Amino acid sequence: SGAIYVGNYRVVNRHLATHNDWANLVWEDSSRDLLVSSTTAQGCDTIARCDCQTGVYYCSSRRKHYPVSFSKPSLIFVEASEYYPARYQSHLMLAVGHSEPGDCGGILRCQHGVVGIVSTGGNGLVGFADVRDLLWLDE
Ligand SMILES: NC(=O)[C@H]1CCCN(C(=O)Cc2cccnc2N)C1
Ligand SMILES: [Zn+2]
Repeated sequence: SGAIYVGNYRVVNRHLATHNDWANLVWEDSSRDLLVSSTTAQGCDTIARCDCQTGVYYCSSRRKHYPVSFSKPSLIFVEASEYYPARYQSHLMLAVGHSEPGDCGGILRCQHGVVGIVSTGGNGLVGFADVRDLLWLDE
């Protein structure tokens, strides 16, 4: 679990969005596993606007943060799950690191701010849904 709170927006994994997220929907994209909902309270997370390929993510299944080198956002095949059929997930970045299904939503950050959230994993890999191209989150 986990979310990004920026301005009047909450960014979550689309497969973990709640009834309240869907009732306050702003934008969603199944191909990216992202959903953004509106909030009444002001969020103060900062979104990175950069091309960093190193950062630190929070891993809930270890209660720890890990440093990672990750690939640029790209179209990556993701095997079928209870939430989606087998498909290409877009804007996904992979890195070597520990992840379990419940780790989805953990934030990846670089020195500029939030980069994205955990969305995929298994086999000593961890995948992050990029949010740096969503310029409207702060303007
Ligand atoms: N974005 C998606 O389609 C995901 C939806 C939930 C299931 N998916 C995983 O990759 C889970 C996973 C397995 C093993 C280790 N870590 C994990 N995060 C795919
Ligand atoms: Zn950066």
